[PDB]
Amino acid sequence: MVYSVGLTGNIASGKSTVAEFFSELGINVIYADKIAKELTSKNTPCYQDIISHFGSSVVLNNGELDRKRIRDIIFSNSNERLWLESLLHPVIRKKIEEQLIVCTSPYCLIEIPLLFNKHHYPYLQKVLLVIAPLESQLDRIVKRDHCTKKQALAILATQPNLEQRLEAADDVLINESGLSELKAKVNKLHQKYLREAKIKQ
Ligand SMILES: Nc1ncnc2c1ncn2[C@@H]1O[C@H](COP(=O)(O)OP(=O)(O)OP(=O)(O)O)[C@@H](O)[C@H]1O
Repeated sequence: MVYSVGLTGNIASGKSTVAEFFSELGINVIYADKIAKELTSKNTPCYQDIISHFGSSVVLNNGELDRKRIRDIIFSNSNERLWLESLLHPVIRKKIEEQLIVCTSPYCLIEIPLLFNKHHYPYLQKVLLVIAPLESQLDRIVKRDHCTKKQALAILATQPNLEQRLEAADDVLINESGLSELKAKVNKLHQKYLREAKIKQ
């Protein structure tokens, strides 16, 4: 079916902005992470399973999931990242496939996690990995987390090793100047995706 490009990024790399730029070019962007929040709404099955599995600590008083706490758990505990990915993957897949059927752009962009299981995303034509320099990440994390540079630096020391994902990506968008250069690179990628979608079946 539809020519699809998976969008990934390391933390504070700018990938959301990248998605916005593709969107502005008329490209339908599917956000796996938004789907995930949707499908873990109050009293969905996944919501119940997450809470029963992790227990009451991940339930805020207003009954929504403690998504921050669940991230902390999941980034520190790989077995749990996998449990969670495997719980949600079936329902996420289905919601993605629906959106792919009614996709109106020449290709689709699908924002997926940095360490995505290809086997859950076998349908991708390309993988785009966005990355930003350490400095940039640090400046970004500090504005967003309001932490020391040393904490940001600690936050990043924990970041997953990229070298395997780098090798896997078909394109790597190095987000290392300003928004303006970022846009220009997205246009070049866009033109690349149009050309390949045009000539590949
Ligand atoms: N190259 C850049 N120069 C200046 N500002 C930028 C640049 N890239 C992104 N920004 C700004 O950084 C902010 C962070 O947005 P961003 O797209 O980083 O989210 P993100 O990296 O996808 O978040 P996450 O940490 O969940 O991956 C935005 O205000 C954006 O405009």
